[PDB]
Amino acid sequence: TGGSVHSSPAIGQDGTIYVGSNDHYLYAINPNGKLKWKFETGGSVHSSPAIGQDGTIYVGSNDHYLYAINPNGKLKWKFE
Amino acid sequence: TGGSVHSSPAIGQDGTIYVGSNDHYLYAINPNGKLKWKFETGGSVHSSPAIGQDGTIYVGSNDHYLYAINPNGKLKWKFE
Amino acid sequence: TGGSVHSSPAIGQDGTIYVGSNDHYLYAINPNGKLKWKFETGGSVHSSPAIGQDGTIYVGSNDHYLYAINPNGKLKWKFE
Amino acid sequence: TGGSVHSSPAIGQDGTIYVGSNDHYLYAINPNGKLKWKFETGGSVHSSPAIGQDGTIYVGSNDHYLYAINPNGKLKWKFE
Ligand SMILES: [Cu+2]
Ligand SMILES: [Cu+2]
Ligand SMILES: [Cu+2]
Ligand SMILES: [Cu+2]
Ligand SMILES: [Cu+2]
Ligand SMILES: [Cu+2]
Ligand SMILES: [Cu+2]
Ligand SMILES: [Cu+2]
Repeated sequence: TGGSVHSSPAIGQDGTIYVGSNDHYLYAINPNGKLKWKFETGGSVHSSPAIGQDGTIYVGSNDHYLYAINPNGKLKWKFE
Repeated sequence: TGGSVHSSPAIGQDGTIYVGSNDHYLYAINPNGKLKWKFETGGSVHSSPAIGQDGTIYVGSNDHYLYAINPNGKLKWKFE
Repeated sequence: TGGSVHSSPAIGQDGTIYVGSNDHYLYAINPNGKLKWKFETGGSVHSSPAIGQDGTIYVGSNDHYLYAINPNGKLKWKFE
Repeated sequence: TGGSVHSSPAIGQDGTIYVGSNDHYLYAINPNGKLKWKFETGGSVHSSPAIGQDGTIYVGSNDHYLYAINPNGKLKWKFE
């Protein structure tokens, strides 16, 4: 990514790999190694993502928020 | 939250999202993004919560304790 | 414990909670909050434990080793 | 390993234990404590590995990449 990957990856049901980066983004990578999407938070994503029953991806950020991202990379909500 | 979310979220059986914050609290957030409760420890919650078979939430804190929280946010025990 | 709990807990099949501490120990805590045992490594246990199919607990340490502990707290092996 | 093990281990279906090290390698250790292989990245492996449905091991590195390693230790891809 653009910075250290301290975050630990999570794997979705279709094999998508989600991981944060110190570059501030949450990455969704296809199992073939090509980017599916990236979502920008306001600070390093050290937190490791979790996947809910409906596929929502949750991850914290050093920007103080817990993010809930939809599987298509669009923000569901953020909690401060 | 009030500080960086380094902690990695855990998801309960009803979809509740639990995560620590450097603001010293463990947060329980409803799947709609509204706060269910927060529990205050005495230091940053870098540790990532785990959920036991009965729903108890366990998480460490920089205050030296491992906390066991009930699903309703009331302390079960803390271990130093 | 004796220092910050940065490690993230793991839960065994009988509900035992395993977590590292910056005090250098891996802790096994009974679901009632009483200590089952502690195992001493040579440096902070920031790593979060994993539990194998036979119940062995694996965790890293800042002492450079990956530890394999038996469920009774006796060392199985360490790898440097 | 050659440096602190901050990474948290993952366990494969055959019991292999995967963990990163600040020495820059991802380690695959057999359940008997003998090395199965190690894979070198370009910086500390603080990230904790995840295992996909086909056994691929994914882990981040402070070198900015998310790595996808095959179960035999050969690189599948890396994503920057
Ligand atoms: Cu860098
Ligand atoms: Cu930044
Ligand atoms: Cu801040
Ligand atoms: Cu503080
Ligand atoms: Cu202290
Ligand atoms: Cu020390
Ligand atoms: Cu060292
Ligand atoms: Cu280095």
